[PDB]
Amino acid sequence: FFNVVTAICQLDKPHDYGYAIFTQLPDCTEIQFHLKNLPPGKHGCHIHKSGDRRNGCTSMGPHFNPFNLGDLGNIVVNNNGECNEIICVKYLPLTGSNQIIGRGLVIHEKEDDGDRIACGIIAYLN
Amino acid sequence: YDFFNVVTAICQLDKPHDYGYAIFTQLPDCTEIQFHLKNLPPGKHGCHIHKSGDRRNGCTSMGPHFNPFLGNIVVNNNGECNEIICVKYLPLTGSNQIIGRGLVIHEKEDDRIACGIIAYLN
Repeated sequence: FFNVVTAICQLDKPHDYGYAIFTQLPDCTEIQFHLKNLPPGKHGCHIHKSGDRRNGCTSMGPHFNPFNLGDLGNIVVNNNGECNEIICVKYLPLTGSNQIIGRGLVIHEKEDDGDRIACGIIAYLN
Repeated sequence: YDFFNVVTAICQLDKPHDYGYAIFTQLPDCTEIQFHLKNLPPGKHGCHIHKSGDRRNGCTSMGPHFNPFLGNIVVNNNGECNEIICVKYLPLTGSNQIIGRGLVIHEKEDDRIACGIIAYLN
């Protein structure tokens, strides 16, 4: 595969919870999590509309759902507070008119069947 | 007059400490940049877009100057910068967009004393 777009999100609010790598593959947007210091268990993982974090994770606004699918589903954090799982999401563009680069990745307290316990801006890796 | 479908970006310059933020507004003839910086050394400071949004190693991780193919800001004696500039070619969207990339404040006019990721205000 040439010539891949890669993004990084440091989940560093409200504290250092590590980071995630997004890789725009042709069938798939691959997400490699490298989270740490989190509560163990399932946590809802969502793209949020705004990259603004002036009020912490609250400023990142609502779920990003441009077409009326920023829903990545649940991640699982291990008992040591880490998450190194990998998922691949169809139709999660990094570039172009509905891109998630420049927007927000938020880890939610509750699982998808609540409050925002970790968030970061999705940015170009290079 | 009346601009619709404006794209607006925010950059919080919050490493290595809180130095405020800047707002980018892409207008049809230029990109407006409204600075709201604080706690900085008075004097002129170089201001540049850098290619990477990575800040794992601080502002160093944001890499080299970005090729979209800003000049100096003045910090006052209060340590604040509230000026507005307009940059004729500075896209926030498209393949050469600066959203997702870095804004770095340099201590020398045209070490990185402040940086942030340029994001959708949206």
